[PDB]
Amino acid sequence: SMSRAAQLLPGTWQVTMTNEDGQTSQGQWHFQPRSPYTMDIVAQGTISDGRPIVGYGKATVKTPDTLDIDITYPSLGNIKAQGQITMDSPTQFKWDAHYKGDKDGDGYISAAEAAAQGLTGTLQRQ
Ligand SMILES: CC1=N/C(=C\c2cc(F)c(O)c(F)c2)C(=O)N1C
Ligand SMILES: [Ca+2]
Repeated sequence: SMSRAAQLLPGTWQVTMTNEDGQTSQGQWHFQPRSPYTMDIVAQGTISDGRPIVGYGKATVKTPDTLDIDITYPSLGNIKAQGQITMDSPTQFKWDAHYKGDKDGDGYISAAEAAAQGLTGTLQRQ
């Protein structure tokens, strides 16, 4: 069924990521249900350069195993990440996405900031 993956989400997940620059991150995603198919997300964590992660976004069912994710990170100059989480097990999801925007928060979009940058990761049920 289309909501089988969504039904697992409500609550807190441990999240680890890797970006295209070679950095890693650790933190949490918290899902708040808004319907059988949609969730609100808040995000916290730290990048391997020490920078804090603060974000909020939304999840929407796409297939029985996947959900579309859009997250904005105020702690990272309001960069926008868009991607999909794919169910791997009842307690694990895989993350594949890309982001762009004023990551360094200086108010100007540099070349590194102008195009999409890859983001991969894993979510583990806590
Ligand atoms: C661990 C974690 N990293 C997140 C985002 C994130 C991680 C990164 F390594 C980035 O370069 C970046 F632009 C965003 C997130 O929301 N969580 C929970
Ligand atoms: Ca910038």
